[PDB]
Amino acid sequence: EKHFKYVILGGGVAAGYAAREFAKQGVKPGELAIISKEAVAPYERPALSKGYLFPQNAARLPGFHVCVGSGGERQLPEWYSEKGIELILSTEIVKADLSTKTLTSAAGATFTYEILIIATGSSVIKLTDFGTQGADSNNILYLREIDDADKLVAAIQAKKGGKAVVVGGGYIGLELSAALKINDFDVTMVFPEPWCMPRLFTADIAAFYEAYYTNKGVKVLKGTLAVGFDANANGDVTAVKLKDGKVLEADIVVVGVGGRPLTTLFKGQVAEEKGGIKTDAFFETSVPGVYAIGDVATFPLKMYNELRRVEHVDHSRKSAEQAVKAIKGKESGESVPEYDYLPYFYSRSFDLGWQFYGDNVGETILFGDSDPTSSKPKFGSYWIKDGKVFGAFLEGGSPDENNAIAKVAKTQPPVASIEELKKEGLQFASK
Ligand SMILES: Cc1cc2nc3c(=O)[nH]c(=O)nc-3n(C[C@H](O)[C@H](O)[C@H](O)COP(=O)(O)OP(=O)(O)OC[C@H]3O[C@@H](n4cnc5c(N)ncnc54)[C@H](O)[C@@H]3O)c2cc1C
Repeated sequence: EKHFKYVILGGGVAAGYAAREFAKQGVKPGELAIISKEAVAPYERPALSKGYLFPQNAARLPGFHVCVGSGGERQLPEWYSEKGIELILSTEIVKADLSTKTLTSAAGATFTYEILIIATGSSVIKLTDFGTQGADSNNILYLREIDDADKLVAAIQAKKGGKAVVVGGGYIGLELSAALKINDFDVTMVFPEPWCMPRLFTADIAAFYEAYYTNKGVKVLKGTLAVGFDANANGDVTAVKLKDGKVLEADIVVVGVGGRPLTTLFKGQVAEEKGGIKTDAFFETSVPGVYAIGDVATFPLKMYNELRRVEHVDHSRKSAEQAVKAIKGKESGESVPEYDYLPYFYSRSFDLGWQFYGDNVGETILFGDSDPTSSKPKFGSYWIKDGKVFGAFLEGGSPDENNAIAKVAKTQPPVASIEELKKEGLQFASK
């Protein structure tokens, strides 16, 4: 049995950023441990569906370790060991007892703590949840962690020049379809929803991506459902069957149908809210000395006066800093300001790149040029509720223009006339 004053459970983005805050706050050797089921030090996860999948000049570790993704310094495994921070890799915790402050691994090793920081992220929803026949076939892959990314890279080489089907229509389904196309695959996207990224995109925003992807050679089958998979004598996938009877040939199948907060170890031990571990404005759970950050946390989103849960890389870096600041502040009888996060998400595929700030609530106003054949497309959208701008999206914006739409989402400016807003468009944020 090993004991540490602070234990971080998980080794992803929030864990790496929490360790950086711990080092900045002064942490003595032997105080902090990080237990991860992955075999590598914390890395910037968004790179896994972007640069990691490039056919040439691909991003590889140690290059994209935290905190380079936000302009910070790189944390190789040596960064942890030189500071006396024990990085405990390839160790999966299968039991957590908050009353006895004990975590147990699959091989039976036990770890105790004084402060626990839950940073377990999300697990992928598999097609087994829907009872999809043949979902267990080989070459049917998911993409969450670097292990999956290495498997995907290897399968891309083995089946290069063949047919790929991506199941899912969110930003992951779009990013993986783009990745398979640039790796010389014949790619089809199947998703039951009427348009891609239906949780954020409107039909107007999605129409641009659908037409852009079609020009790139991708077949976007919206309003389509994969009901089964054919496999050969070897067990490898050979086809994806759809609800309508149509069959698509497939050498590889990549799935991106979402995830769920990885809160299993603590069910019944902590208060929950909307699928996440409920926390206050400092990320502390219903259990004193237990904190929850990143994807797992359902926290007060101060500017919206509601409890919210997000799958954002900015939130994962920021909530980690906030939780450590609160823990270290408490040691000196000090308090820290309440977490004031502005929702921010971004995606990348082909030569495109969009940014989203705020809340996608109310009615939307599309501005700019949404022609997918244009050499430099630049369009966006504003979300208006109660006569104020709540959300802002922009594809093809510059650093100045992205800061302008982030400024608009933060200040929630009044829209006196939507006729004037439709006249100014992006200039409304830029002025
Ligand atoms: C492929 C991909 C692309 C993305 N692209 C974007 C993007 O463009 N923009 C954006 O804003 N966000 C993006 N995201 C989301 C963003 O990366 C996440 O929100 C962020 O990584 C979550 O931080 P986290 O610390 O909460 O979780 P994670 O980064 O997932 O870390 C959780 C860690 O806990 C570990 N763990 C879990 N359970 C256990 C256990 N029992 N024992 C030990 N270790 C355990 C996991 O192995 C992992 O290391 C992307 C995510 C993925 C998967």
